[PDB]
Amino acid sequence: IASASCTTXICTCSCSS
Repeated sequence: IASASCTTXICTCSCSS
């Protein structure tokens, strides 16, 4: 349901580093 960079259906994924 949350994180950064890491799913395919809700909306987060990745984005830096």
